[PDB]
Amino acid sequence: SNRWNLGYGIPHKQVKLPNGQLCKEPGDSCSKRDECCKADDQKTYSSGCAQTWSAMEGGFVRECYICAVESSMC
Repeated sequence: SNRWNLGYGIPHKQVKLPNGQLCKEPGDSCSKRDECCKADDQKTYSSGCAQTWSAMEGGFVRECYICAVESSMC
């Protein structure tokens, strides 16, 4: 589960949410899918925060991820 998997390397643009809190980072636990922001090229890369078996955390937790929609290889 390298950082690349969460598209962390990819350059993203941070922004303030209407909820009052800031967007969620890739790899870190989130509160809701809506918390997950979009990448610079959301049109090509799909962003989202869903539960994922974490060996370190020891429990299903929603972690942000960013990958290419057309580029399945990603």
